[PDB]
Amino acid sequence: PKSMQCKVILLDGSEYTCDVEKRSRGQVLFDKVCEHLNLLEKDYFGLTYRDAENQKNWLDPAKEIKKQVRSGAWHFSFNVKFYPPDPAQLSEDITRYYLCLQLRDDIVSGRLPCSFVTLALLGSYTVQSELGDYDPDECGSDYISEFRFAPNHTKELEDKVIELHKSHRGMTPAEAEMHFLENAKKLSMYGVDLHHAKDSEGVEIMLGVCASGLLIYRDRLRINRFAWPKVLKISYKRNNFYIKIRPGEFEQFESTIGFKLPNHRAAKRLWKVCVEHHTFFRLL
Ligand SMILES: CN(C)c1ccc(CNn2cnnc2)cc1
Repeated sequence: PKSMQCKVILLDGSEYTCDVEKRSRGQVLFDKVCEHLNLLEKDYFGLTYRDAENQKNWLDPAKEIKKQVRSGAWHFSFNVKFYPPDPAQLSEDITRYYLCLQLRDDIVSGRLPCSFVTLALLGSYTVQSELGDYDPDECGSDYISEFRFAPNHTKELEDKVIELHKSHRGMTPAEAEMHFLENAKKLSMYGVDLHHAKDSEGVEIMLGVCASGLLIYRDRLRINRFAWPKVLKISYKRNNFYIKIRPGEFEQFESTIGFKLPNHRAAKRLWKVCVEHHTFFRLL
């Protein structure tokens, strides 16, 4: 029984290595990673890989790993797939912990834009969780933390993290992680998966996929949003992605809205994430 070596980047940046049988479905690897992580609330998470065109793709747990990674390395990342809109309702602290690690990388990467004060507050909870109570011994007026907090670090931001960290004395890790999540969940790009597209006129937009629905980001002014209940069918054809919007009250006809994606693979990818997010949110 021939086995392939898998390397998984975990959310703390460490590498987990394991072997699966070469005809294994994605679920087999995912189960091994989740057992390694002592993660029970596995439904929110998934594995990604980097494809032939080097995009991020979700590893389909129901399909053979080899028919997905195809010519590529058996190298994966462990990620949040479905961002819980209310993380306080998760059953385990360890689930909230992994969601915090993902969100830290969402922030440092610039996928999750954040004001100065929110960056500092999120940072202060992370430090409280990781090091415990503020210690002046490990921080002079020139202190710079080992923690990555933001896409661009400043001395100002480091100072503000420390000032807020002082206020959290006696906060336990689970408590600080819950406060981190209570702030993060409110950010306008929380759990929003952004896809580059063009509208039916060739104008560059972004489509955002999230719990509440599909978002369009035309230009600063005019952000369209389609709550999942308003979406009856999602489809793709060639480089095009279509959503069938439910008929408004007293309207005779459903309405179809069309987008141009960079290529066929990008249209299929957007279709699949939309279908998955509609099902997820429908079972909330
Ligand atoms: C019906 N719900 C609760 C549901 C949703 C997604 C999955 C797949 N989970 N997974 C495995 N590998 N990546 C993601 C399982 C169940």
